Amino acid sequence: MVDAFLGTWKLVDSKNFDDYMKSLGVGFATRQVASMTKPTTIIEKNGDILTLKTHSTFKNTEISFKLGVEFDETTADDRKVKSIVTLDGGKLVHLQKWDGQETTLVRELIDGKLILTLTHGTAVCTRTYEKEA
Ligand SMILES: CC(C)Cc1ccc([C@@H](C)C(=O)O)cc1
Repeated sequence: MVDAFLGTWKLVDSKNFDDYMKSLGVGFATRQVASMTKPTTIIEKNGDILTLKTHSTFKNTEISFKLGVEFDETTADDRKVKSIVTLDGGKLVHLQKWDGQETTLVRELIDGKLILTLTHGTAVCTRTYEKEA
């Protein structure tokens, strides 16, 4: 159930993140900073409002949203996007759209770990998170 996403998650593995960021036009200097920290993601809920916080040395971000209701978002890399978060079976799907393109940030729980798959065209990144106690 949706509740299994709630809590505090720490990055423990990454594949293809530099490649995903390059695919979004993030410059090398910014990619180096973004890749050299293990971020923390906090997923919270109050009524039908979900909040996702990312804490890192690169940027702190916070978004709030209702499932299935489009919202304006300014991403960590300063893209102004049109976003929506949905639940597709066990997948919490964050879609970002801008300028005729899109990216998805998909979260799934596998063996108690939070797997974040970031897709932008042929660039696919896997970020693996573990729950903090
Ligand atoms: C283009 C990038 C900078 C957008 C971005 C993707 C993933 C994260 C968090 C979840 C992360 O896993 O580091 C933060 C920002």
